[PDB]
This record gives sequence, C-alpha cells and structure tokens, in this order.
Amino acid sequence: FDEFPIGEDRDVGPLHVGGVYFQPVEMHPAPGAQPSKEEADCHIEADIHANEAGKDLGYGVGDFVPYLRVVAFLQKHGSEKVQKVMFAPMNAGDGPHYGANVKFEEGLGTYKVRFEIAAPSHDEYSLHIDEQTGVSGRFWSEPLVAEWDDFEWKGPQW
Amino acid sequence: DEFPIGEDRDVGPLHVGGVYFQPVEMHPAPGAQPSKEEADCHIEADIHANEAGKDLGYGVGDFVPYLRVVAFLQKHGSEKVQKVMFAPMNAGDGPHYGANVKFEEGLGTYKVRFEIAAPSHDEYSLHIDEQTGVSGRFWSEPLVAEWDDFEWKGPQW
Ligand SMILES: [Cl-]
Ligand SMILES: [Cl-]
Ligand SMILES: [Cl-]
Ligand SMILES: [Cl-]
Repeated sequence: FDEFPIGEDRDVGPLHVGGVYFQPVEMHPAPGAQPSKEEADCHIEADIHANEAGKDLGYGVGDFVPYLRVVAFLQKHGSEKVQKVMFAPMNAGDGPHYGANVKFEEGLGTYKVRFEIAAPSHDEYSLHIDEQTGVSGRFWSEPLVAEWDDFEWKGPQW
Repeated sequence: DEFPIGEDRDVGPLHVGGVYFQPVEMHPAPGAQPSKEEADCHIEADIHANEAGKDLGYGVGDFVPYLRVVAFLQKHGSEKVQKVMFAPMNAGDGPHYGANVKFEEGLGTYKVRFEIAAPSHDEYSLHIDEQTGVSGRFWSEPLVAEWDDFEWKGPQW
C-alpha cells in the first residue's frame, strides 16, 4: 500500500523515527476515540526502531521498540489550536507501528506535526541491571520529540 | 551460561523457547518476583514469530510484544502447582518475557507449562482493511508450550 512521507526521518536519543501518512484504515479492535475509516482524513504512523544508541538499552539495532507511549500534536500554521492525538500500537501488512486514524481539524494547509515519545510506564517494562546479564543504558525520563514544522496537508492522495 | 528447560516448541504463530540461568536484578522489580538474592534462578520465555507468523503481520524471527505469559510449575509426585507471572524486559541480549523464580517445592523433576495469551483487547490492534491489513486474527484461548520432565537440581553457576 502507498505511504506518503510526513517529513525527513529523525534520530532522537536511542530511536530512529519516521512519520508517514496514508488512507484511513479499519482497525480491530478499533481504538475507541479514533475516527472511523469513513470519518478520518488519513492514518498517521510513527515508525520507531532502535538506532545504535539503543544497543545500550538491550534492543537489537533496527528492531521495533514496543511499549512506548506516543502522542502526536498537530497545529495549523497561524493557529493557536493544538490537536492532541494518542497513537496506539498495531500491526499492518508491513509490521508493527504506532499510529492513528485522524482528522486535520483546521482543514487543508501547513501544520506543525510533533510526536512526543515516552518510555514505557513504570509497571509495563523492566531492564536487567545486574553486571552479568544486564544493560548499562536506561530509559529516558523526558519524552523524546520528533517534529516537522511544515507538513502540508493538501487532502487525500487516494 | 544458559540452560534449556526443554526443546523449543512451535505453537500457532509462535516459536517458543524456555531457558533458565542465574537470578538477575531488574529495574523496576516486577510484581511479586523474588530479588536476585532471594531467587533460585531466572526463567525466560523466548517468543518469536514463526512462518504463521506473517498472517498477523509479524516478520519471521521478530520478538512478539504485548503478550501475557504465565508459567505453571508442578513437581512430579506433588499435587501443588506454583504460578509464575512473566514480565516483559530487556537483558543485554534483547527482549524477553522473564521472571526470577524460587521453586516452592525445591529440588526435583517438574512439569513446566507456559500459557501465552494474546494482547488484551485495549492493548493492541490489527489493520483489517483490504488495502493495508492482515488476514490473521489473534488467538482467543492461551497457547500452551509444555515440558514434562524439567530437572531442577539447584544452581548450575
Ligand atoms: Cl505543537
Ligand atoms: Cl510512569
Ligand atoms: Cl522541545
Ligand atoms: Cl502444571
């Protein structure tokens, strides 16, 4: 299926982050707050894999990084309104990603698109820290940010 | 030094391995697992997608996250069963479902059963549209990987 870029891929902390968008999808179970395939404008996806700095956390470099909490903020140029979109983990035909069906609430135009990526919640993931089997890295405390200041929403490309 | 619980199993879309080795220190320390000092060992359930596998959108060999894994231990000659809830974590060699464990009934031969449940309803999704989506669906009842003659003789380290 056709994917369109949001902007240039970013390397932030131990993460390589890509952003793409494409036609709205039908998800099962549907994230309850996300617009249906009919009501959405598009599906946005954050593709997140460990980079070389991720090795210190125990991830294989290039592997998908699960259990993260990803939120996107969309803000049309010249507007003070900011849309907050919670992404959810899911599999598509091409593997796991974090994503959401969305609506660009202020219509066609240029938007600032920001992904804020939080490490796993305290009780959802652990690291081995003993010298023998452990890792020397640790999860980031402040969310990591990947952003594009001039994304053009020019309507469906499908 | 890692030791197998038994031979790897292929159950549905999962390639499941079980190994044990010395206790580890985890941060945060999960649920009610014993500390590195209190534990007998660390047991890991290594779960990766097999060819069947691709039907859910995974790539062969990929770690399968968001699963809920529990182990049941029963010493031969005993009616008692100990439940071990595994937690997701990274070690220096990558992601695993693991747990520090203290064998309540001590030394002996055990029946070891891993029950693997698909992600919770609100924890994961599949694209199901024709265009972007997948044909497979998660399993309802937990998948089982079992070894009947696991020998616990004490630390091998
Ligand atoms: Cl913003
Ligand atoms: Cl937290
Ligand atoms: Cl910032
Ligand atoms: Cl049992």
